[PDB]
Amino acid sequence: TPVTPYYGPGHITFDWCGFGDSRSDCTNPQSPMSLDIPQQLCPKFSSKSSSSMFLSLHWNNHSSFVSYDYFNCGVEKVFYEGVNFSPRKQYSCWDEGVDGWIELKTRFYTKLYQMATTSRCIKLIQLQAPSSLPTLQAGVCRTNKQLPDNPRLALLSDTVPTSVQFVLPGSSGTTICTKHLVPFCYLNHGCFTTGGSCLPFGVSYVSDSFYYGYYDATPTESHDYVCDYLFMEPGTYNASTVGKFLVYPTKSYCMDTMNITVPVQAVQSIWSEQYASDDAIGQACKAPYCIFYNKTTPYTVTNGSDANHGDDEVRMMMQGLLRNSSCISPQGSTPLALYSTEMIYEPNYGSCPQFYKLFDTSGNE
Amino acid sequence: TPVTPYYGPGHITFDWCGFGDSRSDCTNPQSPMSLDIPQQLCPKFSSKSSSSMFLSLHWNNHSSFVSYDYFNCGVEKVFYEGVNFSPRKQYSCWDEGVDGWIELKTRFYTKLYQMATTSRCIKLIQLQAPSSLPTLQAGVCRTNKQLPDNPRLALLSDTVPTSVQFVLPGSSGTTICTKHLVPFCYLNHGCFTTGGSCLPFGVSYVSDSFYYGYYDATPQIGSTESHDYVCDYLFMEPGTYNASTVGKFLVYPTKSYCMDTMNITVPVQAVQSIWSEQYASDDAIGQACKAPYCIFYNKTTPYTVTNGSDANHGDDEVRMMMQGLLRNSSCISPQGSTPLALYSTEMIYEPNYGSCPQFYKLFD
Ligand SMILES: *[C@@H]1O[C@H](CO)[C@@H](O[C@@H]2O[C@H](CO)[C@@H](O[C@@H]3O[C@H](CO)[C@@H](O)[C@H](O)[C@@H]3O)[C@H](O)[C@H]2NC(C)=O)[C@H](O)[C@H]1NC(C)=O
Ligand SMILES: *[C@@H]1O[C@H](CO)[C@@H](O[C@@H]2O[C@H](CO)[C@@H](O[C@@H]3O[C@H](CO)[C@@H](O)[C@H](O)[C@@H]3O)[C@H](O)[C@H]2NC(C)=O)[C@H](O)[C@H]1NC(C)=O
Ligand SMILES: *[C@@H]1O[C@H](CO)[C@@H](O[C@@H]2O[C@H](CO)[C@@H](O)[C@H](O)[C@H]2NC(C)=O)[C@H](O)[C@H]1NC(C)=O
Ligand SMILES: *[C@@H]1O[C@H](CO)[C@@H](O[C@@H]2O[C@H](CO)[C@@H](O)[C@H](O)[C@H]2NC(C)=O)[C@H](O)[C@H]1NC(C)=O
Ligand SMILES: *[C@@H]1O[C@H](CO)[C@@H](O[C@@H]2O[C@H](CO)[C@@H](O)[C@H](O)[C@H]2NC(C)=O)[C@H](O)[C@H]1NC(C)=O
Ligand SMILES: *[C@@H]1O[C@H](CO)[C@@H](O)[C@H](O)[C@H]1NC(C)=O
Ligand SMILES: *[C@@H]1O[C@H](CO)[C@@H](O)[C@H](O)[C@H]1NC(C)=O
Ligand SMILES: *[C@@H]1O[C@H](CO)[C@@H](O)[C@H](O)[C@H]1NC(C)=O
Repeated sequence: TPVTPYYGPGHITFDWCGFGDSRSDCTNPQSPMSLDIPQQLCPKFSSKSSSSMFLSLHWNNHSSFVSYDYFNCGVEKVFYEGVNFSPRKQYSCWDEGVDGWIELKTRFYTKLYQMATTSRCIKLIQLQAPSSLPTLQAGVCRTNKQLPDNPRLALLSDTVPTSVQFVLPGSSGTTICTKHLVPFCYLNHGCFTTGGSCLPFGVSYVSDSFYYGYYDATPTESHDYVCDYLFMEPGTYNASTVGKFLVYPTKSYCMDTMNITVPVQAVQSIWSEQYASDDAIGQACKAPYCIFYNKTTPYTVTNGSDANHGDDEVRMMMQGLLRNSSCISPQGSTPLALYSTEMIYEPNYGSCPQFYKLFDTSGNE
Repeated sequence: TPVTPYYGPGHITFDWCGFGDSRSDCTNPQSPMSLDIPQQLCPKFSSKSSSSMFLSLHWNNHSSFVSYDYFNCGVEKVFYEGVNFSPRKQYSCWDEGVDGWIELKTRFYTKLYQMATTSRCIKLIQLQAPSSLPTLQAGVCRTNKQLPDNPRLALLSDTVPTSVQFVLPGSSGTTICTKHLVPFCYLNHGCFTTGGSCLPFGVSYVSDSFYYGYYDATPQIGSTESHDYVCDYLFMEPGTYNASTVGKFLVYPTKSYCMDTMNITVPVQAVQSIWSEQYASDDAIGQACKAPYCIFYNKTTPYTVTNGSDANHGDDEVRMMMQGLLRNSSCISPQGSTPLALYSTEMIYEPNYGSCPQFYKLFD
C-alpha cells in the first residue's frame, strides 16, 4: 500500500543510537518535561545536560564548560546536540572572534559525521599524557576565557626543537579504535613574540606514515586560534615543534570500523529566538554522509520545562524514531512499500519506495 | 517481473561524460580494434592514448609521458583510465620508490572523484607563470627520472625567505572554475643538504583565506640522508595565492583541474583500469573509488583480449560492461544499471542513484 515520508529521524534496525544534550537526558531533574524525545528512547541516547560533542572534545570541566564522556554504538546514528556551543556563549580565545569558533564547530561536525558513516562505535577518550614531558607553562587566551584543554597548548622553557610522543590507543575498554578524530590547532598569522623575540610558530603531528603541520616565522601583533580535525590511525606519534610552542592532543573520538557506509542523521539544535544560535549543524550535515532535519519553526515550547526545553516541532519529529521504517531519507522515514506519495531525495538508505507518478498509467501525467 | 541489473556503467540522461585513455580513443590508428567502448560513444569521452588524468596533472609531454588536456562536462561521469601510470612504468623520483607513487596516484584519484561529484565540468588547465620570478635552478629527481612539471620544484640561489604569487583563475574559456584540484608537494624526512649545509625544507601555499604547508629542519643521522617526494591534492578556490618558502626550495603549481559547481551531488563511476598479466598493475583506482562518492566497477577477469589490437586493447569483460552506456537507464548502481521497474532480481547496493527497483524477495 502507498506510503508518505514521516518527517524526522528514524531507524531500520535494532542497532541504532543517539547522541544528545539536556533535551534527551533523562537524568535531568526536570525530565520528562525537559525532553524533546520520547522518554522511553532515553536509553538509546548518550546525552548530558549542558554539553555538546564539540565542547567535550576541546574542554574538560570548568565553571562554564560541562564536559561529557560521550559514547555510543549503532550502525544507524541520530545526533541531536550542538546548541551548547553557540554564539550565545560568546566564546573566543585569540583574535578569531566568535565567528572563528563557529567555523571550527562546523569543521568538527563535518569530520565527525564523515567518520561516523563507516564506524559503529564512537567514544570520547582521555589520551594518556606523553610519557616524557619537559617543563611546560600553560598557554592562555588573549580574551582571558578558558583555553581549550585539547589539544594542549603550552610553552617550553627554551627555543630548542623538540618532540614528545603521544599514543592513540588501539582500543579503549571493549571498544576497538580503528581510527581517531583528533584536533590539530595552532596560533596563526606570523611569528609570536614571547621570551624576548618573535618566535616562529611551528608545530606538527608526525609518524613514519603521517604528517600534518603548520609553520610561520613571518613578521599590532594579531593571531587566531585555528583548528583542523584529523583522521588518525591508532599508533604512536610525535607532537613536534620547531621550538617554544608545544601542541599535542589530550582527547580523541575513538571509532571502530563497520564494512558498510551508512549516512548519519542530525536534527537542528538551536535556542529559542531570544538567544543567538548558528547553523553549524546544517552546514556540517550534507550529502552524501549526513541527512539533515532542519526546523521550519522557531524553538517553541507550549508544554515543557522552560522556553528552551520541549520544542513542539522536534517532539513531533522524534516520534519518527518509534516508527516501523525500511527507508530513511531527508524527507523522513517510510515502512517497506512500492510507492511513495512524494519524491524522496538524497542521502537515503534502506529499501526505498519509488515516486508514485513515475508508474502512472492514466496518462494524465 | 523483476529486472536484473546490467553489470557495467550507465547513465540516466544525455548529460554524461567519459574520461579515458587509448581504450576509448577513436583517434588511435588501430581503432576500433583497440577500443573497449562502443565506437559510437567516442564523442562522449575525453581520452588520449597512453595518457591518464594523474599523469597529465603532474607532467607535460616527455619521452615516456603522454600528457593530455583532459576536459569534459557531465552531471554523470564514467572514468576509465589510470593504467598508464602503474608499477609497469617503474617510476620514482626521490627515495619513495615505485610504491610511493602508487600511493600518490591513489590520493589523487580519491580527491578527483570526491570533488567531481559536485561539479559538472572538469578541465585540466595550465596556470600562468608567476610574475617577477627570481633566479631559479631546475630541481632533479635523485633517480634522474623526469621531475614533475607540476608543481614546480626549483632551487633559489640564496637561503632567505621569499614568496611568489600564483593565480588560480575564476574561469578558463567558457568553463567556470568554482574550485581547483591543485597538488602540493615537498621532499620530506628532515633537512636537505645543499649549498654546503643542511637546510630546512619549508614550503607553503597561503592566502588571506588559505594555508597548507610543510616544514622540517630535523638534523640527519650519519650518512643516512634520505628524502621522499610526497604530494597532497588540495581543494583550492579561485584567487591569488603566495607560494612561500623559508628559503632555497621553491614549490608552486603550474597546472590544475578547474571544476565548476552543480547543486546536486552525484557519485562518479570508475571502471578498473589494468594491464594484461604480462605486466605489473596496481589497485589505485579500486582504493580511490569508494562509497559514498564513487561507484567502482571492478573486473572479475584479467585483461583478456580475443578480438582486439594487441594483448592490452579490447578486453571482453570491459567491452560487455560498456554496452551499458548505450541505454538511458533509471537506476545506476554497483550492480549495474536498470530501467524503471518495480523489482530487482538481486539486492541493489550503494552508492546508487536515480529511481531504483527493490529486491523482489522483500515483497515475497
Ligand atoms: C565533569 O563533571 C561531572 C560532575 O560535575 C561529571 O559527571 C558525573 O559523572 C559521574 C560518573 O560518570 C556520575 O556518577 C554516576 O552517577 C550514577 C547515577 O546516574 C551512579 O549510579 C554511578 O555509580 C556514578 O556515581 C555523576 O552523576 C555525574 N555528575 C553530574 C553532575 O553529571 C563528568 O563525568 C565530568 N566530565 C568529565 C569529562 O570528566
Ligand atoms: C603531447 O603531444 C601530443 C602529440 O604527440 C599531442 O597530441 C595532439 O593533441 C591535439 C590536441 O588535443 C590533437 O588534435 C585533436 O585532433 C582531433 C581528431 O582529429 C580533433 O577532432 C580535435 O579537435 C583536436 O584537433 C592531435 O591530434 C594530437 N596528436 C597526436 C599525434 O595524437 C598532445 O596535445 C600534447 N600534449 C600536451 C599537453 O600538449
Ligand atoms: C535551516 O533552517 C533555517 C530557518 O529556516 C535556515 O535559516 C534561514 O536561512 C534563510 C536563508 O539565508 C534566512 O533568510 C533566514 O532568516 C534564516 N532564518 C533563521 C531563523 O535563521 C537555515 O539556512 C536552514 N539550514 C539549512 C542547511 O538548510
Ligand atoms: C512494518 O510495515 C511493513 C509494511 O507495511 C509490514 O509488512 C506488511 O505486513 C503485512 C501484514 O500486516 C503483510 O500483509 C504485507 O505484505 C507486508 N507488506 C510488505 C510490503 O512487506 C510489516 O509487517 C511491519 N512490521 C512490523 C513489525 O510491524
Ligand atoms: C578488484 O579485483 C581484483 C581481482 O580480484 C582484486 O585484486 C585481488 O585482490 C585480492 C585480495 O587482496 C588479492 O589476494 C589478489 O592477489 C588480487 N588479484 C589481482 C589479480 O590483482 C582487487 O582487490 C579488487 N579491488 C577492489 C577495490 O575490490
Ligand atoms: C619522533 O622523532 C624521532 C627523532 O626525530 C624519531 O627517531 C622517532 O622515530 C619519531 N617517533 C615516531 C613515533 O615517529
Ligand atoms: C503535557 O505534558 C505532560 C507531562 O509530560 C502530560 O502529562 C500532559 O498530558 C501534557 N499536556 C498537554 C496539554 O499535552
Ligand atoms: C537518452 O536521452 C537523451 C535525452 O533526451 C536523448 O537525447 C538520447 O538520444 C538518449 N540516449 C541514449 C543512449 O539512448
